[PDB]
Amino acid sequence: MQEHYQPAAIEPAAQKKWDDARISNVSEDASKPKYYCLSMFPYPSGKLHMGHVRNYTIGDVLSRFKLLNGFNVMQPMGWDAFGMPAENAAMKNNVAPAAWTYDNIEYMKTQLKSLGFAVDWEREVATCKPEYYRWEQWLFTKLFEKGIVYRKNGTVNWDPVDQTVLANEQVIDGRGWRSGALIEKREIPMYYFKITDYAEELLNDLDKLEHWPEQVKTMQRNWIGKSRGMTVRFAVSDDSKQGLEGDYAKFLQVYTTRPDTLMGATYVAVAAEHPLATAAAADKPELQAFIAECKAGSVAEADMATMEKKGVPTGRYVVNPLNGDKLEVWIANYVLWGYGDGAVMAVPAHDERDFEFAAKYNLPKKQVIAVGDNAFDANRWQEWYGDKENGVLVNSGDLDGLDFQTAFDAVAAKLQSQGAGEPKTQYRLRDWGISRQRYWGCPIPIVHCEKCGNVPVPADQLPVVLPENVVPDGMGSPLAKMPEFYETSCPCCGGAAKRETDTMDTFIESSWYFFRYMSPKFSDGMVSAESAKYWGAVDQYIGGIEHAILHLLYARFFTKLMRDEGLVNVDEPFERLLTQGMVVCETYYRENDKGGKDWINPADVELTVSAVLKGLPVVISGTEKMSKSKNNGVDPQELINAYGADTARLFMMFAAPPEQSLEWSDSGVEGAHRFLRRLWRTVYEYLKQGGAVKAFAGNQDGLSKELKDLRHKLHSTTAKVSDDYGRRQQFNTAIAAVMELLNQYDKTDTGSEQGRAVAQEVLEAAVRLLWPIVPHICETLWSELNGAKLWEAGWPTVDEAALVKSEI
Ligand SMILES: [Mg+2]
Ligand SMILES: [Zn+2]
Repeated sequence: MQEHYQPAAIEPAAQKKWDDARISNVSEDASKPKYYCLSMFPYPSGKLHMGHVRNYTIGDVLSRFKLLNGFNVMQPMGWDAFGMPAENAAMKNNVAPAAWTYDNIEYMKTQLKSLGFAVDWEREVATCKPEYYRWEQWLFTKLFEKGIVYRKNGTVNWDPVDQTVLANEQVIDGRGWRSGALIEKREIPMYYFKITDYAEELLNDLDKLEHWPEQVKTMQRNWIGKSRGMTVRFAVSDDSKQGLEGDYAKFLQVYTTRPDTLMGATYVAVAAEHPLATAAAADKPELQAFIAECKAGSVAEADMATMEKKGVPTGRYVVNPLNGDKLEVWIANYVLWGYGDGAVMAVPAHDERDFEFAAKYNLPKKQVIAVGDNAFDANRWQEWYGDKENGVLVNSGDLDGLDFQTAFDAVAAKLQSQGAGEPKTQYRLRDWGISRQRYWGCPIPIVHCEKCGNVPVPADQLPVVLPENVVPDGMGSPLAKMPEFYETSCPCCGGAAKRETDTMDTFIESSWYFFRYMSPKFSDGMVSAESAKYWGAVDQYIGGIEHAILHLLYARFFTKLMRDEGLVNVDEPFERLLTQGMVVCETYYRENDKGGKDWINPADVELTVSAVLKGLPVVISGTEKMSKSKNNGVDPQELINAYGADTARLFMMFAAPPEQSLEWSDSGVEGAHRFLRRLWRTVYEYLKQGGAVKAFAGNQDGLSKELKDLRHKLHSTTAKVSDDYGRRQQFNTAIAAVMELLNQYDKTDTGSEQGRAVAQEVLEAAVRLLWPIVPHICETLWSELNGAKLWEAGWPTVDEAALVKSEI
């Protein structure tokens, strides 16, 4: 054993030992309890970033911990390979997206290997290989013939200068983000998952996920947005019927979740596209401009609530079916066509959005709910105005004194008796649009035939292979310009036909990859029956916050679809969720000769407090998430090159709890490294003073007080570490506990025969308690202390007798 810790001299050997023993290559072995620990697989962008290293170290700790506790652990790794960055890199570097992607996979796989993650690499998948995406094409065709996938016209944002479609997040003030050209609203046929057929199941089955964070479930519930409400029809006044036809000339239909407040409605609001808006706008240019602006907006969903609410009166009136009030119709930008009837009633006194709308336009506010003796102020919103539980009806004639549910049913009865309304359930959930006008994604397995229509590709002819000899040029998406790809024959009649050229939303690949890991070479289905039955559901899922709502929702949807096809037996894919925190770092800049700032990467400055560009000073600025926005990313490879993998893993687990933001710290990295030196020196000094002995075990009566206190600390530490790994998932406090154990060890005389046995017991436990965090140095130190295989000695046991104190 060398005297000094040299991670370059031990980390390759340790990795080769694990690979040779194949501890991470797992099969469907019913002789051992399974554990499926899954970390969100990476986009092969070119090289790991610090977020990757944090995510997969957290996954590795949990995996290695459960391995030491006797579990058959599958910890798989793969590549979420489709998407825009490969296209972007192709347009910049004149290379093919596939070539760029596979070179990135090869480099990043090496980096992951160098960190010593206990990964079953025989289960590696790459979603851009046809051996993978053929199976989501297969699922598509099966759902398409059932109508769960369907074709329908939808509206997209066309950038005529870049010749491509943009999401609302890539549209700024109505113009494309990169071009600055005004976008054009185009209606084109696209494909959709009928996810709304599964809304009730996707909402109710959340109750099964006892170990999910409550706010993640809450966000799933809000996104599905089930409401139980009331359809209410407002007769159109005789003076307001010009230009209307059909049912729109008889009544205005709305949906409301507060029909108990129908006596307090003071006006109604319709979408820009509602026929009442069209008819009223016919001879009013101000309404035509307002309708045109609503149609031209590109507000993303995540920003819909923060959009300023605006309306225009129409001079058209409708009649409240309960009290006969004539109410004016307004056109408003927050009423969306397609959401229910595209029309709502407004009760400003008891709905805060209506309150602020009415207060802006000085529309009337009518109180119809009372909560105790609380004063109602028509000029100031109070939280109790919206209270649905403790309120009682007022100013409602026949309905006064009723609570929410009784007034709900009485209004239901009144309306139904008049033919003017009925109860109704609605969902905010929209169907899932999967068509993308992009090249580097999974082809959609549809052929368009003028005689046969939209025809699914037969299972025998899957995959529809995406050609990889393609370099996108930025003058439109390549597939629509490649007749050698889209020109084909109809699989139903043999006549001339054309393949669909749109590709699939890349969320599809990540909605089932965790099943594919169970049998990644299986050629007869998405996943083999034996492997799905054994592995079941993911026991632990570790990932980030970005896109989590949709990804979780989509993966739960796909599970229910795959279960209904007889491919899996679980209703839910993920039993536990750990969302890791972002990694943040300081930023640095120098001012421009053009009134702006040039952002400097931390690897290109030296800190004297103050900074200098590698030699004039730079400005040290604020701390924020590492990104290319302000060029403050720290390269994990330089951290590995300078200190080794264990230092990297230890710093990330020590610096903050996994869900907390982790602040980059040079001194913290160095502190992590010095601790590894300490751990190395402690074992080396123990073994230089007499060589290893048998670890103390059994009855400790007759041990000195100081050695009993060390064994108390020892088995108290083991209990704490076990609860931190297995229950709290708080690895930083577990590292500190082992540090406190080593401190007590340092202050304890262990030179006696019983002392050496306790010391051996202390060090044998500590190296095993830390093996999930820093396995290379711990594997190396364990073999100097004990001849058994560490993974067969297993997780350290708590000696409860070491914790019982001597009575008085
Ligand atoms: Mg349960
Ligand atoms: Zn045909």
